[PDB]
Amino acid sequence: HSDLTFCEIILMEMESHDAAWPFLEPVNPRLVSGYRRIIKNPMDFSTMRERLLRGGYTSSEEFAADALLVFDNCQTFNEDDSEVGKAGHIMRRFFESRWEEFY
Ligand SMILES: CCC(=O)c1c[nH]c(C(=O)OC)c1
Repeated sequence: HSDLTFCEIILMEMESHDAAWPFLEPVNPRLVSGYRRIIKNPMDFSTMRERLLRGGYTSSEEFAADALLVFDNCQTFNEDDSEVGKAGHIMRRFFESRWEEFY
């Protein structure tokens, strides 16, 4: 559980990141046309936060799966040169970097 301690570390670092603004809260399908249709399994940092505090992560691979899901959804719905897309690539590279330099 140096595992789940690190998950707390990297989640907090992601939550406080400059490019984290599109992923702090769940996407509002009422405000974003087509998101409900295109993204099957929505995921964000607050949802990951809620599950983490309540100990809902069996292990670190489950945590990583949700994090990558956030960035997979981002690249699926948003253009790479869009403001959200650009922020997503920064966050995705940040996660993979910090995650790997530990594991
Ligand atoms: C219309 C705004 C929009 O397309 C959008 C807002 N948030 C996202 C998103 O995918 O953030 C995760 C897309």
